[PDB]
Amino acid sequence: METFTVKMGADSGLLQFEPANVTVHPGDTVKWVNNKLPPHNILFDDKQVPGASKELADKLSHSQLMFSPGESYEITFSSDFPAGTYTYYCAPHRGAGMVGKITVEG
Amino acid sequence: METFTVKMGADSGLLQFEPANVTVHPGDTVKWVNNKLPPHNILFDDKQVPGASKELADKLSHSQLMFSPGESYEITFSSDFPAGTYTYYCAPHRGAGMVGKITVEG
Amino acid sequence: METFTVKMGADSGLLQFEPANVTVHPGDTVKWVNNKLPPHNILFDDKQVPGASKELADKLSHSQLMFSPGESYEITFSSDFPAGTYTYYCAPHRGAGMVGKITVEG
Amino acid sequence: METFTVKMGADSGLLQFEPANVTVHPGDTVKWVNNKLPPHNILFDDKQVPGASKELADKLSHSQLMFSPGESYEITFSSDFPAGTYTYYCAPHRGAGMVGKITVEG
Amino acid sequence: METFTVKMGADSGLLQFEPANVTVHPGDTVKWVNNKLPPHNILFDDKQVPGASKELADKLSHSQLMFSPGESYEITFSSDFPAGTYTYYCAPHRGAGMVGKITVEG
Amino acid sequence: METFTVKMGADSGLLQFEPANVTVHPGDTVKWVNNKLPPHNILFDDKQVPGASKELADKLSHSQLMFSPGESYEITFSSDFPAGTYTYYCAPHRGAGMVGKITVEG
Ligand SMILES: [Cu+2]
Ligand SMILES: [Cu+2]
Ligand SMILES: [Cu+2]
Ligand SMILES: [Cu+2]
Ligand SMILES: [Cu+2]
Ligand SMILES: [Cu+2]
Ligand SMILES: [Zn+2]
Ligand SMILES: [Zn+2]
Ligand SMILES: [Zn+2]
Ligand SMILES: [Zn+2]
Ligand SMILES: [Zn+2]
Ligand SMILES: [Zn+2]
Ligand SMILES: [Zn+2]
Ligand SMILES: [Zn+2]
Ligand SMILES: [Zn+2]
Ligand SMILES: [Zn+2]
Ligand SMILES: [Zn+2]
Ligand SMILES: [Zn+2]
Ligand SMILES: [Zn+2]
Ligand SMILES: [Zn+2]
Repeated sequence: METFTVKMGADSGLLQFEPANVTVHPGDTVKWVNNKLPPHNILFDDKQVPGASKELADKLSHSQLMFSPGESYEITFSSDFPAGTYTYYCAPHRGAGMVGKITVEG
Repeated sequence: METFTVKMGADSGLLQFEPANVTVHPGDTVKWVNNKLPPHNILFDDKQVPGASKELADKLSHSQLMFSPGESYEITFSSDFPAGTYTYYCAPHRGAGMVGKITVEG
Repeated sequence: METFTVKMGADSGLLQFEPANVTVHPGDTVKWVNNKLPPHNILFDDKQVPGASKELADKLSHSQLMFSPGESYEITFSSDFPAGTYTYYCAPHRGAGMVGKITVEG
Repeated sequence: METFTVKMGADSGLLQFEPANVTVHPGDTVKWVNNKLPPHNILFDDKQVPGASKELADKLSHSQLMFSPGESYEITFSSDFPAGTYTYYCAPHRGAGMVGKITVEG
Repeated sequence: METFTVKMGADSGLLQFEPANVTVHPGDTVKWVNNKLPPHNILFDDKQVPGASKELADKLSHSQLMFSPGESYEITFSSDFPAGTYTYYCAPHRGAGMVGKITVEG
Repeated sequence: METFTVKMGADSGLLQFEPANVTVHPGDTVKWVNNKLPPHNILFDDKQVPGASKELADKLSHSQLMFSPGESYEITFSSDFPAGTYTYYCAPHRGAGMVGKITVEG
């Protein structure tokens, strides 16, 4: 049972989540930490989560912008969460391809 | 049991939903398709749905922007949904009066 | 039992919630009325409401922009709402420190 | 010696200049009038005027936004102006292809 | 021969130039100093300066945004400047009525 | 005599002018080419060019946004341009420190 940290804005100054792709196990937690060039947010589309569930995509999205360095958000993927891929994106930096994918393994 | 299709942005290039007003029967589905001049989204204000239920207005809204041509979002109005009007709008094009109204009938 | 009115944007023209800090009881209602310099919205971060409950913060947030004068949003704090502080802000005027705080008491 | 009027935003509500293409004679004047869905402006890029003269493109642009209905801006093409095409666009509505072209003839 | 300082954003936090109205004499200088709630800029419309001269309105406009406190801009009104009123506005805060007027006396 | 190319947005995806700092001679040309993550523009503040000449800073600024890849703007620095440093920036990516500097030598 582990916590994976994802940086919001690469140290370099690149507009990415790093790491962009993470694989986690039921019981684990992804923690987003505000890093370079804020603001960022974390959105999952209706069609971009297991079973295309809007209820679930909405529950997980953190649409509110995160401004100061240090600001964070955790999603902990309990065994209620269906296995599969959770593709998310940052709204202000969608143009730049600020994208991420979480895979919940088996 | 049928699916009504609403275009986002008229073929003409006008910034409206087309058709803006639709009447539907319980069990039917409304499907928005991204047509002209993206991006669009679909918002239902708290006071704009039967019983002014924010819980329900929120469930239905798709506040995330739809950018690419062909993207779609469906609401299907099962027998849980109260009879009456559901009035909505596109945030980016609020200024242009890009508004719509679904009427759940009988 | 009562309804506390909160102006969005002060009479003077300052970008504030007025009154900013409010103490309510179980059974009471907070009503936000659109006043000066719209648009405004009312956002609760996940970490900013008792128990740090995102479910709660999301249910309470009115992220949709309120534009026309006199537009309103009420939250009525029943026995169900946990006692404690609910700290909110206005997205468009966050830079200006357009912030507020509701304290549910006993 | 005449004045051609160009509407900013078609009566239909379409985001174009109307008429988008105009031919004028030396000594004539083009007058833009703010019509539907303000705000608009008029920009001529450096490379979009005869001889790709930035000095001239800049003179002609009215980058400031026109907000209220009835606002207008005139260019009058005296004999100083080189013969040829002057292609322009509206910044806010670039995405919608709100573009126009004046042709100074003979 | 004097320099009139104008604050960009009132100490209170109000979105105004203070003083909003200034009367100056040929040879004097108005100095805008970035104060509260940046960014601000200073625009004069074509029609808003003596003789409706776009050449003059453009020369005087400081459209570029001013971000850090302390940033400034001077216009010194030599006797080439025609007497009369120079109405200007801040673009980001046009909605708020962030407006100013300089009168060049006799 | 030569043309110095400056990429707008680095190959890597960083929001930079590349090369940022450039030394040119009288007779030489600086060409900005639109590269990654558009749009960009090229702004010279009034205080940021030799003699603090606004006339000069404005003549040189390309405030209009460049959108499509390969779009370009050249400034060719003749005997007429005062020796010294011309410091520029990109409005949209100012937050990211998308800055540059041209030094005209002897
Ligand atoms: Cu981002
Ligand atoms: Cu739309
Ligand atoms: Cu506000
Ligand atoms: Cu327009
Ligand atoms: Cu301002
Ligand atoms: Cu840039
Ligand atoms: Zn694990
Ligand atoms: Zn969607
Ligand atoms: Zn039916
Ligand atoms: Zn509402
Ligand atoms: Zn009472
Ligand atoms: Zn009470
Ligand atoms: Zn948060
Ligand atoms: Zn003619
Ligand atoms: Zn250009
Ligand atoms: Zn004086
Ligand atoms: Zn004008
Ligand atoms: Zn050479
Ligand atoms: Zn050289
Ligand atoms: Zn300046």
